[PDB]
Amino acid sequence: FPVVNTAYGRVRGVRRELNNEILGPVVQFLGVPYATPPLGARRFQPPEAPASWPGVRNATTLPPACPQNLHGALPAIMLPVWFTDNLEAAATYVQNQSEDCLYLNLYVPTGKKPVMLFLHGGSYMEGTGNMFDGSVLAAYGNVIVVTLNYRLGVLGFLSTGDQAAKGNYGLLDQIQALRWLSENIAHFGGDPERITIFGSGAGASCVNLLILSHHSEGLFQKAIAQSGTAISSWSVNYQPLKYTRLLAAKVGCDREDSTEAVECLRRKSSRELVDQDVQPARYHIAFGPVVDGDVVPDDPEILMQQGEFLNYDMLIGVNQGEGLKFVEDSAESEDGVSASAFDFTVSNFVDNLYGYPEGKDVLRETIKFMYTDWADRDNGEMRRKTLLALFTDHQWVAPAVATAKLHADYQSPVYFYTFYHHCQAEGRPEWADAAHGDELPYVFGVPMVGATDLFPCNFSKNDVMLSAVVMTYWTNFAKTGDPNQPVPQDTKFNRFEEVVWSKFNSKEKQYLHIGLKPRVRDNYRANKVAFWLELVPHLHN
Amino acid sequence: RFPVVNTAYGRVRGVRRELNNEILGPVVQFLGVPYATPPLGARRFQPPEAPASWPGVRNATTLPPACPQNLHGALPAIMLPVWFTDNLEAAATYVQNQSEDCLYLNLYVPTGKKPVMLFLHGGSYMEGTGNMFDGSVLAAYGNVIVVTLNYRLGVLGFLSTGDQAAKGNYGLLDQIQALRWLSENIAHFGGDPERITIFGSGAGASCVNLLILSHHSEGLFQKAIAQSGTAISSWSVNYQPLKYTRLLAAKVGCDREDSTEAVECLRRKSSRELVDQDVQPARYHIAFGPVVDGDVVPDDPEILMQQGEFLNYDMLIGVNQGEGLKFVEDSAESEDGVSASAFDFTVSNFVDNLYGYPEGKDVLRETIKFMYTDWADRDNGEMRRKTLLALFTDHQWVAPAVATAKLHADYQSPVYFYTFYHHCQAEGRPEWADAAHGDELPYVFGVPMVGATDLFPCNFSKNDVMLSAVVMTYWTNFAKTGDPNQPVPQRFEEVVWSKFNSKEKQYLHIGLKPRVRDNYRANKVAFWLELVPHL
Ligand SMILES: *[C@@H]1O[C@H](CO)[C@@H](O)[C@H](O)[C@H]1NC(C)=O
Ligand SMILES: *[C@@H]1O[C@H](CO)[C@@H](O)[C@H](O)[C@H]1NC(C)=O
Ligand SMILES: *[C@@H]1O[C@H](CO)[C@@H](O)[C@H](O)[C@H]1NC(C)=O
Ligand SMILES: *[C@@H]1O[C@H](CO)[C@@H](O)[C@H](O)[C@H]1NC(C)=O
Repeated sequence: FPVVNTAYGRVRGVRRELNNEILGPVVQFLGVPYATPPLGARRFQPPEAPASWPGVRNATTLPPACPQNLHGALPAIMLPVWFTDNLEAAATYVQNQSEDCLYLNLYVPTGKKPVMLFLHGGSYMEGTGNMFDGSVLAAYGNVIVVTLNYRLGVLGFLSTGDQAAKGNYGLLDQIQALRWLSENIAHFGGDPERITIFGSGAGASCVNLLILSHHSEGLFQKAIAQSGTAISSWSVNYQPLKYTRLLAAKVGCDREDSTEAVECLRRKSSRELVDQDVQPARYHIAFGPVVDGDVVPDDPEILMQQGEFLNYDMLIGVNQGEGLKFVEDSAESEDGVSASAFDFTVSNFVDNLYGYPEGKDVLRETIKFMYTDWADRDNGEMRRKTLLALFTDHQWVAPAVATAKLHADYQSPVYFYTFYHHCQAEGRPEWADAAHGDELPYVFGVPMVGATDLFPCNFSKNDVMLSAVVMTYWTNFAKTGDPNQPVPQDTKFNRFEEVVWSKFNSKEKQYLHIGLKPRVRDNYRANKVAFWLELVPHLHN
Repeated sequence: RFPVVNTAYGRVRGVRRELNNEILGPVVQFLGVPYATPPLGARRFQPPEAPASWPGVRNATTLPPACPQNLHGALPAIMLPVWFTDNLEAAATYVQNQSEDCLYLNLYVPTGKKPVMLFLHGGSYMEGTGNMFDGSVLAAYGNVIVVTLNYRLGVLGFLSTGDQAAKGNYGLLDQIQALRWLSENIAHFGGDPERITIFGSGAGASCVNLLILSHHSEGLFQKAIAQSGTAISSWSVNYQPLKYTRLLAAKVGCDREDSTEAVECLRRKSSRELVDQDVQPARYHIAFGPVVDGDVVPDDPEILMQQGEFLNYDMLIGVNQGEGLKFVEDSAESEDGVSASAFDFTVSNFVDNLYGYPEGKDVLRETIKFMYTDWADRDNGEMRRKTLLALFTDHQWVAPAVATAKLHADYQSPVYFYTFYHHCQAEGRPEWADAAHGDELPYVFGVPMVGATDLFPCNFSKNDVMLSAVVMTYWTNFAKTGDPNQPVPQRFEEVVWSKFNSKEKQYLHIGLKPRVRDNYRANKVAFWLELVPHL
C-alpha cells in the first residue's frame, strides 16, 4: 500500500500482481479526484481545481460513473461491436451512477516514464473508464496508463447556442484531467513532457477536437486516433438549440427564455434528464460537441484547412470492415442481399446523409455504379461486402485519409495503419473481419490476461503474438515518437522484424497493414477514397 | 497452265500461279471477273444490274481497275488503319488505273464443294481497293475460296439527298450484287453456295453488320466475321446526307433548289471533278457513307437490332488492345507522356464534339476524367497516354462490339468474341504501343507466311509465322462449319473457344499466351453502356 504525496494531499494505492510471468507488478491509484463535483450550481459550468484534503485518502475502489442510461435509445451504429453484443456484461460496470464522477485511475508500473491518457466512449452518452484495465499495457510497455471519467450526455454536452449554456462540458473535463496530469504526475514517476493521448470511436473524435483547440496549448505532445475523426457526420452537433427545446418540453419547462429554461434544468434531478429518450436524425448525434468559440472556435473542417493547430504528432488508422451494423437485416439470409434491396439501401443512404435537392438522381446513380462488381454482377452474396464497404469508406476511411493528408501537409509526423484481424467471437458471422472497435483488446493486452466479460473471445497463440506487437508499436510511439526506434520487435517468448513503419506523406501515402501477414503498402483504396474526396463534391454542388 | 471455267454469262480463263512456300499448293486466280454492268453514263447514282453476256472466251488474268478515289486528299486519319496511313505512298501504287468501269471481282481458287469467304475492304467509305490483299495464302492453307471485290466508294457510291432523286447506299447495293453473282455462279468454280462467309475490317465490318440488318441480303450468305467494326459507331452511318450533298454540289457546279435538278447536273460532270472536291465532315463523323433511306437500312442500325429483326446469322466479333493509337498523336514525341494540364483539354474536346449535349456536360466531363485516371499512380504522366488511348478505344470500338455481341446473343444466334494482342515490329511505331487498328489483317491473310510486302514491311519472326497459322485456322474453321474449334485440330492446342453469352461473356485472348477470359474490361464497358445514358 504505497503512499504518494500529491499537490492536493496524499493517496494510497495497492500492489496487485498480474496473472502472467513475463509481467511485473503494478501500483494502482483508482479514484483520484481532479475536479470539484458538479453536484449543485456547478452544473452546465466549466470544471475547476479540486479541494485539498487533510490526512491520507483511500484510493483503492473504482470510482462511480457519470449518469447514463444503457438500456435506452442509444445510437447503435456508433457503438463498438463488443459493447452492443455484451450489453448486459457492460451494464454491470455502470451501476453506481452519480454526479460525483470526474475521478481518475492510475496504473503505475514497477528517465521518467511516459503517460498515456485514454479517452473512452463509443458514443457521447455511454460508457465508463473502468472497463479498461491498463495494468497489462502499463507493465509491458513501462508507461503510466491513466483512464478517466468525464460528464456524458445531457449533463456534459447540453448547449443552447448562447452564453447561457455554451456546451462542450465533457471536453473541458478532459482538458482539466490533462492539466491535473501536467502538474501532478512527477510524484508518481511520470514525465510531464511526454504525455500521450489516445482513444477510439467517439473518444478519437475528442482527440482530434482537442488538437484543434487553444485551451490544450501545452498540455500534451503526441496523439493517437484509432478509427475516429472530427470530420465525420456524427462528430459535432450543428443543431444544438433544436434538440435542447425538445428536451426542455419533455422534462416539463420549455420556457421561451434561454436563461429561464437552463435554470429550471438545474432544479431537476439527474435521473429525470438522463431518461428522457430524445432521438436524433439518422447518422447524426443529439448531444455532443457544439461549436461555441472557446473549445471549438468555428468548425473542425475550416480549422484544419487554415492551419491553426500546434503541430502535434499523430497515429491514425482504421479497420477493415466497420459498417458491420450497416448490413444487419440481411445478415441471416442464405444468399446476401437482393438487387431489389441493394438499390433501396443505397437510395436511403443519400436522403438522410446528403439529401440535396440540387441534383440527386445523378449522385444516386453514380455510387450505385461504383460500388458494384461488374465482373461478378449477379453474385448477390457479395452485395453485402459491397454495402458494408460503402459505409466504411464514406464514414471512416475517407475522413481518416483526409485528416492524415491535412496533418502531413503542415510538417508533422503522421503514421497510418489498417487493422486486419479479429477474434472468433460467438454471434458474429465468419465473413466479416475487424469490426469497429476491435483493436481495443489487442492494444490493452486482453489476450495476455485471458477471457473477459466484455471480450468472450477464445484467444489463441496468434492473438497473443499480435497483442505483444500492437502494444509495442503503441508504446514506442509514446516513448520517442517513432514506432520503430526505442524498442525492437522481438518475440521475447514472426514477420514483424523486417517491416519498418514509414511516415504518411501526402504524395506517397504509405501505411502499415497490421495483421498476421504485415506489409507496408502504398495506397489504401486510392480509387474509392478519391471518389469521395474529388468526384462527389462536383456532383451535388 | 491456264484453265478455263464456264459461267452463266460466258467463259473465263485463269492462271496457275504457285506460292513461294513448299507447304502450300498452287492456286488459280480469276482476276477481273465482272459482276455488274459498268455504270459510266446515266446509270450513275442507280442500283446495279446483272452484266451482259460476252460471246467467246474472256481473258481474266490482270488485276481490274479501281473505283475513282482521291488518296492524296483530306481523308479521315483516325478511321484508316495504321498500316495504310504509314505507307500511304506504297498503298497508292495500287489505285492508279482509277476508272468508273470498276465493279469487277477477283477469285482465288485453291487446288467436295469448298466454302467462300467474300472480303469487304475499306478503312473509310471513300478509299481503298480489293487488289491490296492477295488472298492466295489464305485460300491454299485453309482450302477455301477467297473472293475480293471492288465497289463504288465515296461520292460515286454513297451520295444521297434523302428524297427519291438519290436514295443512296449505292455501294451497299453493289456488295449485295457480288453476293448474288457468287450465289448464282460459284458452283462452276467448285465453291459451295450454301456456306458463303462474309468478312471485313474497319469500314468493311461496318457494312458487314449493315448487310445483316437488311432484307435485300436475305438468302445470300450464311455467316459473318466482323473485325474491329460495328454499325452503331459515330462513323458508321451518315445522318445528315443533304447538308454534305449541297456542300459538294455548290462546290462543283450546282445549287439548284430542286433535288432532281441537282442530281441530273451532277451526272453531267466528270468522275474526277466530283471525287477531288475536298469535302470535310465533322470530327469522328463521315461525310459520304451509308444513310437510312428505307430500302437497304429501313429505320436505324440501333433500332433494328434492338427489335430483333434479322435472319439469325452466325457471327464472330473482336477488337484489339489499343486501336486509338492515332488519338494520342500530337503528344507522341514527348519525354514524359502527356501533361496533366493537357489531359482535361483532350477529354473536354472529346466530350465537346462527340456528345455536345446542352442538358448538362459539366457532370459528364468530370465523371469520365475521374474514371480514366490511375490514382495509384496519379503523377506518372507517361502512363496518362495509356489512359487517353484507352478512352478512345473503349468508346469507339470496344463498347459497341460488346453491345452488338450481346444483342446478337439474346436473340439465339452463335457469337464468338476475341481480343488481339500482337503486332508486327515496324520502324516508325513506338515500342509501347500494341495492336493498333487494322493490325490483325497481315495475320489473317498469311502475310508472314510469304514474307514482308510493300504494305507490310515489318520483320516477321518465327512467332509471327506461328500466330498467323493459328489465326488463319480459326477463320477457316469458322467458314467451314461455324465452330472455330471442331473441324481442324490446332499453348493453342488445349485452348477451346466458348460462345459469347450475355451473362457468361467469355472470349478468347489471342496472342503469345492464349487464355479464355471471362469479362473484357467489364468495369469500363459497363460505364459507357449503363452509367453514361443516366448522365
Ligand atoms: C483507507 O482504507 C482502509 C480500508 O481498509 C481504512 O481502514 C482506512 O481508514 C483508510 N484510510 C484513510 C481513510 O485515511
Ligand atoms: C471458447 O471455448 C469454450 C471451451 O472450449 C467454448 O465453450 C466456447 O463456446 C468457445 N467460444 C468461442 C467464441 O469460440
Ligand atoms: C488471253 O490471255 C493469254 C494469256 O496471257 C494470252 O496468251 C492471249 O493472247 C490473250 N488473248 C487476248 C485476245 O488478249
Ligand atoms: C529480322 O529478324 C531476324 C531475327 O532477329 C534477324 O536475323 C534479321 O536480320 C532481321 N532482318 C531485318 C531486315 O531486320
